[PDB]
Amino acid sequence: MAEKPKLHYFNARGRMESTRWLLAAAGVEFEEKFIKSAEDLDKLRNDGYLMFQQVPMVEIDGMKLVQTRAILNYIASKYNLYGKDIKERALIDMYIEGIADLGEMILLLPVCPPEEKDAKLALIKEKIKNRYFPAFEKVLHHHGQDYLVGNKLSRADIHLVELLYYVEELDSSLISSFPLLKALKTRISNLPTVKKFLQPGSPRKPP
Amino acid sequence: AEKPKLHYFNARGRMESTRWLLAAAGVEFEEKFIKSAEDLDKLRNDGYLMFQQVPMVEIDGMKLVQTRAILNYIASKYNLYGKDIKERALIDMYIEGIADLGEMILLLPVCPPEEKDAKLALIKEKIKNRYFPAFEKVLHHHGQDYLVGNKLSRADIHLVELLYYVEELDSSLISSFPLLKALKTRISNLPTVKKFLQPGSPRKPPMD
Repeated sequence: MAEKPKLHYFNARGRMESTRWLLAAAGVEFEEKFIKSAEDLDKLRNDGYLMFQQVPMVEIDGMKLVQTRAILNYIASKYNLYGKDIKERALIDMYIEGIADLGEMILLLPVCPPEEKDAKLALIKEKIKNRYFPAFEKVLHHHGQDYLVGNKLSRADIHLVELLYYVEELDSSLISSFPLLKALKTRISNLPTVKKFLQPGSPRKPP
Repeated sequence: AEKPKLHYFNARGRMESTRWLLAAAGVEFEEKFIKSAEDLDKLRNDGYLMFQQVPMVEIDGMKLVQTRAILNYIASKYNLYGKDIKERALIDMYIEGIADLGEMILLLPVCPPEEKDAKLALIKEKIKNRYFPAFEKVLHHHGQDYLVGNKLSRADIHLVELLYYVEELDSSLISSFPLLKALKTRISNLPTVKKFLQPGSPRKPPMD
């Protein structure tokens, strides 16, 4: 049915991958429509499906949603992964915008000139070890629960675990002094819908 | 309920959209400005900053960092975030397009004093051929005075703030968009916004 969400993006991770993780974790089946030529982009534009002429775009519930955060916020709410009230959403939002800030740096490394790259990567790795991983370890340490917010699965656990996988590609030792994050990574990775999303053949896009 | 407390530099920066939103909602707030390294160090050493950065807003017993987290909370608390999940989708779509355009403008004075004319020209093209058409199209399709749900929402507030910023950047980009000009005057005459717009308000000055 026109009821499987359709994700429109290039055939890469890029700015669609966190949506791909969130839907998989919510157990939602979806289709992908890949931009592989200028004509794929022109057709979406001409059909009037791109509010600001840009992808990501997700067809969902009769809507043509653009802007990653709008897409993510809607999916999270629809599948009850956005906390139970305004205060839980503020915690989730705080946490995931920190994650998004870090992801944005990693995502913007290739734009750097060939020589800037390593110096900029080294600073990212330092922020992971000294700023971001301590902040999230502290959240889990302080309430003792198996999830970041509300004592249940939320998009914050899913976005964080996604980031732990990307950080592993940078330096597999960055998580080593953070046992609670390692346990979170394992716990979330073993959830049936996520485990299915992580074995080969599933959607999940490569680096 | 005490007044929210806004921790930032004494500048527009990444706190200004929060100032507009609170003022629009008729909410009184305090500001504590960072004017030295000592000010930042104290916030950090006190544990007030999750990721050691500002903006930070003390509100309802939380120490909220990340602009989007701050804005999302305030918008929901004062009924400026639409009436349901699909209205929030439209609002989110709109305001992230606004946020994208604002981020290019904010990141313009970090350009080398040479290739900034190129960046400024790309910005003006996107305003005229991409962003202003998109919002004019939205208003024309439904004819109503507000972006979403015939009701004031953060989307009207964030757009009109951007309209004022575009205007200081270039008086003319709005010329061929009358519904945007119309939205700007209407929102600007709401009592709370009208007050925020007069001199003496917490509205921070530009960066000339």
